Amino acid sequence: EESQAFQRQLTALIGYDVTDVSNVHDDELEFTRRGLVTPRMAEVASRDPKLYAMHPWVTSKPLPEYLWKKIANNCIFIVIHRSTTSQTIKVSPDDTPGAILQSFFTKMDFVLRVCGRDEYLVGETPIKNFQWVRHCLKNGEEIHVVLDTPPDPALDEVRKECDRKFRVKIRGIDIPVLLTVFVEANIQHGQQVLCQRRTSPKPFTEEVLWNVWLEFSIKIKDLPKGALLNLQIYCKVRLLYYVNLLLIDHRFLLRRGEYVLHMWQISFNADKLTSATNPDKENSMSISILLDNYCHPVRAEMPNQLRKQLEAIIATDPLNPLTAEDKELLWHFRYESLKHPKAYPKLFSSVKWGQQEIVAKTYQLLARREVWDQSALDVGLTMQLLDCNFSDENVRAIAVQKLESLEDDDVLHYLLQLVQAVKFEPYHDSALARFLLKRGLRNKRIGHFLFWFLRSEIAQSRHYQQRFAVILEAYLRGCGTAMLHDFTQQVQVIEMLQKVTLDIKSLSAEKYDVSSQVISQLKQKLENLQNSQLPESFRVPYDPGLKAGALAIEKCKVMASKKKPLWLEFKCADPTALSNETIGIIFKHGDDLRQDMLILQILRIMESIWETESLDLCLLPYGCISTGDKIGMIEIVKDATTIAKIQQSTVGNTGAFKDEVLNHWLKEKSPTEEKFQAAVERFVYSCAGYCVATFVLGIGDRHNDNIMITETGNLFHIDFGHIRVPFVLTPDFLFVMGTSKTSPHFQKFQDICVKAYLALRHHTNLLIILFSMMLMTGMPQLTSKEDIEYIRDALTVGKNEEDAKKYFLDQIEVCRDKGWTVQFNWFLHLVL
Ligand SMILES: NS(=O)(=O)c1ccc(Nc2nccc(-c3cccc(C(=O)N4CCCCC4)c3)n2)cc1
Repeated sequence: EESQAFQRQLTALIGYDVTDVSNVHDDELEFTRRGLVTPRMAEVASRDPKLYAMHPWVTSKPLPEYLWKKIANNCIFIVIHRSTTSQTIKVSPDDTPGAILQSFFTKMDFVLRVCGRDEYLVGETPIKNFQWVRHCLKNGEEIHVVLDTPPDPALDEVRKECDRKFRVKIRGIDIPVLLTVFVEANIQHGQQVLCQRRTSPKPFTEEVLWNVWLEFSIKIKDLPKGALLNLQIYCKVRLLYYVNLLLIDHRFLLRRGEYVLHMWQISFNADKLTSATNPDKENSMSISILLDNYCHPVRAEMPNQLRKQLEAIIATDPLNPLTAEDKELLWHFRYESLKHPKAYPKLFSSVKWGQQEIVAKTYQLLARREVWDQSALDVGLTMQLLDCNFSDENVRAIAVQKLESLEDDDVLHYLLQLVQAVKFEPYHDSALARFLLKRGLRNKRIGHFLFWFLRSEIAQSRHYQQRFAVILEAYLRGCGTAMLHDFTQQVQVIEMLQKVTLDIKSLSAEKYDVSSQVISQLKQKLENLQNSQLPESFRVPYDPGLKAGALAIEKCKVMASKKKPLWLEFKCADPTALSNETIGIIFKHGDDLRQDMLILQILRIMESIWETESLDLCLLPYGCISTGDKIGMIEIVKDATTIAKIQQSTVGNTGAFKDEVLNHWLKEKSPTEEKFQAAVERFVYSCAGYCVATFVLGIGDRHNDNIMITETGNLFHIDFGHIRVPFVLTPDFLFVMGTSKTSPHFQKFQDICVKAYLALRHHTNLLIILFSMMLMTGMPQLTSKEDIEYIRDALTVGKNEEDAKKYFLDQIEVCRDKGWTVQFNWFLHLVL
């Protein structure tokens, strides 16, 4: 009974039971579980036991100019410790950890490990290329390391185990409880409706029947792999219910027989694409159908003017619509289009997918992919082939092929969007799902995040938990025994804190002030938790290098906000840690943290864009992971406060705002004038960073209670769930900058803003694809073409840089012209 016990262990880890068949009409999930064995085993056998155990976090990107500034000597200072003794050593930027190790004995079995972190500076890499080294250089910190024995790879031990038209009979529809109603049947492939048929409208009663065959113009031989039968109910004509059925199964068989499909009720989006059925069989709407159908499935140069029209089509942004003329030209000139990697999304949208001979021709075109294979990886371009507009296996596989060249550093930037893009896959087993599994199995940091990202979707997505649960098991069956124990300890702690979060929430109203009553109750529930249930220690989910110990209960509190988040603090479970600082984690219910995750990740990507142009915009995209429905954890950036709180420390709970208050607060919060000048510099940069980022994302218009600042001048926006001024640049921000006109700080700010804004515009398409993907996968509501179009207008598409500069400076002027108006209107709306 060891085998069942291990499965029982995996089930608690996943947050779902993969061995359950309650909501299946086929064996695709069992087939995927078997399908994923070999990809996992091939990777486990390939991984370096030593490098896997120490997981160096490295990049092959050049040191940015802004970071070379701190090395104007060509020397890097590393503090090598051993108990009370610690010696500073002079190192070259090109020096490898082994070279630093040898020269250490020259001055005075072992490996260098960061103080208070499961972070190792090891392998054939210049130290300047380790992330922690670059983290320290950016935040002027000393590079403190420890001399210790490497971890034992034995801990990572892996446990050994037909020419006729298509038709569908719509029998009827049934709901036990809930007007006119009708059914719409769609043959879909890439959100594209190849064929549509409707039934007659009828009164909406608990059981509505038709028994009418809906014959489609398309032949059974012409149905492409990944084609969906989309069944929708309409009740003003509003969509009310949907469900999908993959017409061709995982084994390439045409779907046959009677189907009783439990439908999703509407509350456009990735949830609308799911082939999963609503698991609630007692209350949901049902659709009964019958599938009868039987089957088993030297060029001429372009003229000067046509080539001009073709290139113009390829130059347009990703959300530019294709005319039938555009599609015809892209298709007729297939072979010329092939020489332009940027044409691939537009060219693949020109393929007549519901024609077997065209598909065959598309596959013919792909067989000779020298130009694609040789192209410089373009993540923006590659992500476009992994969205909702492409169901083709072969087209999606060529995009995955390009992601194979991404280094760990880059996989981490895109991991979240790549886990989400799995929602766009017609089948559970895919090249993308196999790529995600492989990379997670290859690297401990990717794997850690892959665990939490899948777990987040498994906990709350009825539409995708089944598929996502199968991928997580596949990752859990090869990560190793140490990681399996690691995850079990994080899961136990989060499970235990989620319950405490909910019970406290169930003791306090919306904004009804936090009293000693609920505070006593928190410290009581935490005491019972710690004494028995709380394990030894655990890795911090949004910071796997950090290890949290015992709860500092005396420091734990209930925050005064509508939602009642827990403020928790833990001792670092690592003796070698230089600081005597606790780990602060917020546990919250009430906000959809999935949206925040997506926003926070786009910010880290925006930081990476600015880095490739030697810019540091001082963003603070704090750790955040969604653990369930409206619940999750937030990294406490200690010694920070809300902009509204600074205003209320002087004038109280009034919209009556003052300008000098933030500047007063910063000077008052500074230990020396040197540090105060540094803080104004940090403010100018971080303000600019957030003004460009939030403007680009259409999340600029915000209430100051959702804008925070550190005692070190670092501004940072918070609470991104469920979201006039283009951005926040109020009189108090301007006063810190020396204006109330112009200023050397205000002019520096305008310059930083312009530089950052044009740096983002050089990655317009990448930003368009990440944004649309986010709107499609993160928002529970259905998305329109309008919502997606915002970012195109904000990125001043088809505009010169001088015009773009002119544009961003006008946005800065609107914030000056509006002053405190919008902030005051937010206070009247939200505070009252
Ligand atoms: N002095 S204080 O206002 O209690 C305070 C609050 C938070 C932090 N540190 C931090 N560092 C990163 C992200 C977030 C953060 C992000 C999103 C939401 C919240 C939040 O739930 N509150 C509600 C209560 C007031 C503030 C916002 C906090 N906080 C530091 C101090």
